[PDB]
Amino acid sequence: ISRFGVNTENEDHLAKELEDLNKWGLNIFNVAGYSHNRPLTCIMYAIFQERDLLKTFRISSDTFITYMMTLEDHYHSDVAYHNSLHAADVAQSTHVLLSTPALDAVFTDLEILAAIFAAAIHDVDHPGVSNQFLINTNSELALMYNDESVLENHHLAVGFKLLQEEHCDIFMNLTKKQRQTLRKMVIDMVLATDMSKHMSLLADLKTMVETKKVTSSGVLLLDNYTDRIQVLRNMVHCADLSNPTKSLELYRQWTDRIMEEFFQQGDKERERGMEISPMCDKHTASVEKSQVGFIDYIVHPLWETWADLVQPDAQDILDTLEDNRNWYQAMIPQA
Amino acid sequence: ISRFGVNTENEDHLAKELEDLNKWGLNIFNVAGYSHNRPLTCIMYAIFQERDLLKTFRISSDTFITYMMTLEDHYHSDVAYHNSLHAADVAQSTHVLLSTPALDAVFTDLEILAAIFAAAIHDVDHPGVSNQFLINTNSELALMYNDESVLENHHLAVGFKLLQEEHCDIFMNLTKKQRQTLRKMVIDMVLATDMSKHMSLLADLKTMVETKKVTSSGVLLLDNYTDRIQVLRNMVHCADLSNPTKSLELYRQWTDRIMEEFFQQGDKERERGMEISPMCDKHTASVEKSQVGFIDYIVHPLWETWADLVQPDAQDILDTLEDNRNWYQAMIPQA
Ligand SMILES: COc1cccc(Nc2c(C(N)=O)cnc3ccc(S(C)(=O)=O)cc23)c1
Ligand SMILES: COc1cccc(Nc2c(C(N)=O)cnc3ccc(S(C)(=O)=O)cc23)c1
Ligand SMILES: [As]
Ligand SMILES: [As]
Ligand SMILES: [As]
Ligand SMILES: [As]
Ligand SMILES: [As]
Ligand SMILES: [As]
Ligand SMILES: [Mg+2]
Ligand SMILES: [Mg+2]
Ligand SMILES: [Zn+2]
Ligand SMILES: [Zn+2]
Repeated sequence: ISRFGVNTENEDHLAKELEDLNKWGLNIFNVAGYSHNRPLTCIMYAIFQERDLLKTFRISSDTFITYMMTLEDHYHSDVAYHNSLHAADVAQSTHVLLSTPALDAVFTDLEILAAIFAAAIHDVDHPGVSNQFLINTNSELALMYNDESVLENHHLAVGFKLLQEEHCDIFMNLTKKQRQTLRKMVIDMVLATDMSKHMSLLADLKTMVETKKVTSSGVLLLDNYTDRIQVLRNMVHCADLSNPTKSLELYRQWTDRIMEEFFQQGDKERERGMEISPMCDKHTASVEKSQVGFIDYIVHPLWETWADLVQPDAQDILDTLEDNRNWYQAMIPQA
Repeated sequence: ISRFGVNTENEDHLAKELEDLNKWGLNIFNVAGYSHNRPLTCIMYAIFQERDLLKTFRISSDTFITYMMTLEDHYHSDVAYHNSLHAADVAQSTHVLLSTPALDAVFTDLEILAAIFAAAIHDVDHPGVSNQFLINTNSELALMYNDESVLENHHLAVGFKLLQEEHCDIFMNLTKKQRQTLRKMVIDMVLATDMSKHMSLLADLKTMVETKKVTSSGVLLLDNYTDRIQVLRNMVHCADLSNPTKSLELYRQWTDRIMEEFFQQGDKERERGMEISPMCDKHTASVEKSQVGFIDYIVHPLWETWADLVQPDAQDILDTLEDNRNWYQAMIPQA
C-alpha cells in the first residue's frame, strides 16, 4: 500500500516523510496528514518492512494491514492525546531507540518484534481519563481490574483479544513457544507504562546503570533475559515519555493535546461534583509550569539515566530536552 | 471475518441480526452495534457472500474487506445522518429490492454488482451540508464541480479513486468492457440520488409504469439496457428514500439523525450571517411537519409509483409508510 486516501499528491508526500523513519526527527503529524489519518497503520507497516519483520516472522502483509487498521480503529479519535497518533509516535520512537549503537546486536528478532508491538498497543481504547478517575468513579474498568493498573491491563486485553480472529492473527506463524515468550514480554512492557510504577522503574534502572558493563566495541553486555527485558521495559517507557525530547515544534503540539485531555478530565470531575485534580484544572493550572515540572521531576531524570546507560548515544536528546525545558520556563512570566 | 471487535458475545449477536439480511425488517443500528461500528463493511460482506458475488467476479475476500473498510472510513462519523450507517442501510435496502419477485431474472450479475456498489458509495465523504450550502459559500467542491450535482459528483470521484490502489481494487478481475459498463451504471445511479433530479426521475418513472408490460409469470419485461438502468436508478433512489417505509422504531431513529444534521447546517448558516434555510432552522421548524411533508410530497408519490411498478410486491411497504405518516401527523398538536 502507498496511500489510504484519494490524494495522489499524498503518495509522494507520505514517502517523503518516511525517508525519516529511522530518525528521531520524523514528523508524525505530517505522516498522519498524508495517510488519511492512518498514522499507526502506516508507521507500523513502514517499520516492519524496514526491519524485515514480515519476512522474518512469516507475517502476511494482508493480515498485518487488517490487524493494524483495526487496532488503530480501537484508539478513540475524540481523545485529544491518547489516540492513535500517540501510539504511532511511541512505536516510531521505540523503532529508533532499538537501533541505538550501544544496543547493537543485543536483542533477538522476537524481542524487537515484542517491543514495537507493545508500543503500538500500549494505550489502545484509552478513554482519555486517568486510572484514578476510573477508580474514584467506580467505573466498569476499575471493577474489572480491581483498581490495579486498570488502563494498562485493559490496553493489553484489547490488543491480544484482537489477535483471536484468524483474519487478524499476525502471530499465526510464530511457534507456540515464541508466542508465549512474546506475550510475556509485551505484558511486562505495557504494564511498565503505568506512571504509578515510574519511580520504582527508574530506581531499578539507575541501579543497572551503576554496574553496567560496556564491552570493548562500546556495546552494553546484557547477558540474560532478565537484563534484556529490563532495558526493553525502560525503552518503551522512555519512548512513551519522549515528547519533551523532540524538536520544540513537535513538543509544543504534543503539549496542546495532553492539556486538552487533562482539562477535559477536570471538566468531567467538576461536572460530577468530584474534587478537581490540580493538574487537570483549566481555571488554575499553568501549562508552562506543568511542562517544567514534568521535565524536571520525571522526564529529565529518566532520560539522563537512559543517556548514561547508552552514552554517548543520547546526548543530542538530552540537549534538546534541556533546551525545551528552558523554553517553557522562559514562558513563565515570573522568575 | 466474524467480528471486528473484542466482544465474543457480539459474534453471535451479529450473526443473529444477519439472519434478517434478505428482509426489509433488518435492524442496521443493531448491526452497527455488534460490529464495532463497521455496519457498511459487514453488511457489504454479508450481501456479497449471500449473492455469491466474490466468487462470480473473482473478488478476493481480503481485497474486498480492505476496500470496504477504507470506503467506510471516508464517511464522516461526526456527520449525524450522512455517515456509514446510512450507506449500509441503503445498500441492504437495495439488496432487498433487487430480489423483489417482479424483477426475478431481469438483471445481470454485473448490474446487481453495480447497484449494490452504487448504494455503498453514494454518499461517501459527505460533509453534512447541502449542495446549495456548498454553492452559496463558494466551497472548494462547488468550485470544482461548477455548482452541478456537487456532492453526487464528489461521492462518485471518491468511490472510484479508492479503487486505484492495487491492494483495494475489487474490480481487478472484471474485464475492461465489464469495468467500463459498471462505471457507467454506477455513475448514472449515484447522480440520480441528487434530490434536485427527483421530480424528473419520478415523472419518467410514472411514464414507464404507465406502459409497463408484465409477462405471464408476473415478471416485468425490461428488454433493453435503457429500461433496465432506469429501473435501477429508481431502485437506488427508493432505497435512499426508504427510511419512512421501515418499521416506526427504525424510522424514528433516522428522523433524529436527519434533523440533527439539518439543524446543524442551520447553525452554520446563522454563524456565517447567511439566510437560514427554513427546514434547517431549529428555532422554528417542526420535526413532525417536516416528515408529514416529506412523505406526502416526496416519499409517498415515489413509493406508490414503485409499488405500482412491482405490484403486488410493495404493498406492505406502502401500508407501513401510510401508517408512519399517520403517526407523525397525530404528533402534530393541531388538526
Ligand atoms: C505514561 O502515562 C501518561 C499519562 C498522562 C500523561 C503522560 N505524559 C505527560 C506529558 C506528555 N507530553 O507526555 C506532558 N505533560 C505531563 C504532565 C504530567 C503528567 S503526570 C499525570 O504527572 O504523569 C504526564 C505528562 C503520560
Ligand atoms: C437524497 O438526499 C437527501 C438529502 C437530505 C435528506 C434526504 N432525506 C430526508 C429524510 C430521510 N429520513 O431520508 C427525512 N426528512 C427529509 C426532509 C426533507 C428532505 S429534502 C431536503 O426536502 O429533500 C429530505 C429528507 C435525502
Ligand atoms: As504506509
Ligand atoms: As480481525
Ligand atoms: As489531572
Ligand atoms: As460481517
Ligand atoms: As487501498
Ligand atoms: As435545510
Ligand atoms: Mg498509557
Ligand atoms: Mg446523497
Ligand atoms: Zn502512552
Ligand atoms: Zn443517501
